[PDB]
Amino acid sequence: SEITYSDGTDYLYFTTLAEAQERMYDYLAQRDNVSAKELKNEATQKFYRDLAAKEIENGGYKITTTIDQKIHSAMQSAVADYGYLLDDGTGRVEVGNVLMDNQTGAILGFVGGRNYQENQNNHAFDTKRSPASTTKPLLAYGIAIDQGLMGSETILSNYPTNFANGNPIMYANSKGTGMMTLGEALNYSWNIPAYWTYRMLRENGVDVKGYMEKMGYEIPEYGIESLPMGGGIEVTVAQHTNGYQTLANNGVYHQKHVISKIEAADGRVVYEYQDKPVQVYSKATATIMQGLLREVLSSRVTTTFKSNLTSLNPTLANADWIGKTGTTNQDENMWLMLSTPRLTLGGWIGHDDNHSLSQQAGYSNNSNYMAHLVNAIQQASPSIWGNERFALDPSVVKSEVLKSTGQKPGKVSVEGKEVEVTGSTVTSYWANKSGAPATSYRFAIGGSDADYQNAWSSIVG
Ligand SMILES: [Cl-]
Ligand SMILES: [Cl-]
Repeated sequence: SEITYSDGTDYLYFTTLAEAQERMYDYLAQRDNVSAKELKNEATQKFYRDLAAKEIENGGYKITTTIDQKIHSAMQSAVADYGYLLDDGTGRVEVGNVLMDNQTGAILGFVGGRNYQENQNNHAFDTKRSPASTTKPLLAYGIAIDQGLMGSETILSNYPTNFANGNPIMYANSKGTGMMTLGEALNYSWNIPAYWTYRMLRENGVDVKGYMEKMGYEIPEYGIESLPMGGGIEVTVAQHTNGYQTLANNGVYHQKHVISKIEAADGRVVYEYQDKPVQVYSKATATIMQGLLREVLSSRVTTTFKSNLTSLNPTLANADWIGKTGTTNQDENMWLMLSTPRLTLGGWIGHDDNHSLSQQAGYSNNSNYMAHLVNAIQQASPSIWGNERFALDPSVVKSEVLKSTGQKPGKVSVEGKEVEVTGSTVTSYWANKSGAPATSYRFAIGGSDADYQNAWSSIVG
């Protein structure tokens, strides 16, 4: 009886064992005609779990995993040789990563932690943590866009503002600034605009959990004001990677999996992964979203990745990389999600007890560690990342708008009066029918009464 890697023959052992055990259980139960309401009985369960365990250690099944040998060993050397770059002064830094194919959900290789021998917790598949700002594309902007409430150069308020509970909304030490583009909101990861976006989605009662649940996310309370910043959410790196699989495969989710097939010795098929593809964001949204995340990495505001990788390997650095970082407040978790059109790679770092990493752990160390990781992968499989490009889908609507309001040039009721509105203008990619609408008084997403006049008697004379 033998577990096989994609072609041929440590956390990997356990993790596979366990999925495979689970499946055998479903098959046994069902080959025995064990009834709907019998399998609820605990005792029957324990007999079947134990029976599946046994069928597998002594019955000669051929278990086929999606895992790629060369890749997954390279991801282990890479964490053995370069794991120490994660160590930032706050003790041993733990780490989890998952590589995934964007067309299939197949998981090709992962890193369960620094060293299975010193610490057995699986951080790729079992440690579960808030994702912080990397929630914002899935949950706030890609939805707003996909629902026609925004396009790529719409404006958003980052003026100081408060939670329901009175407290002010921070970004590090900043109480906030002024108005700003989606781009700038994404690249810096400002929290206020994100707050305002999710607030808008509630105001229109959008079916936000219809989106999240279609990628397999489990969030218990959708009404959290910090949700888009990651309050009220917790995920493993593997589930979360599958959320970035969705944005990268033009919005078609494919469910994450490790096992493709289990065959008895004589070919009977005990179990087969059966693709269940689901169109979560329109193609227009996912592609306008690709364009945005291309600049989160190029602009290097919240990660140094494009720099460390250009130096490690200039030609891979020119593949079409997109993604997003996250930092939970207090700095206990750092995330980097990366994608090329072919692959997604999720990475988390943190401490098993939850204390603090250093300020730069996400920004510099995980960024450079991931650059090594992404190198070791390509160096082991030179074509795997691909040389393809993310492209706006033909169905994106290109609209014609003002750098300054994000809406079409037009005239405004400037609180009793009138101005024809101008300055130079910029392309906006929209995922609706029709485009930007004509400018208006409340042009920006979110914003208080006070500030729409701070901003309008300014974005004038
Ligand atoms: Cl670049
Ligand atoms: Cl840099």
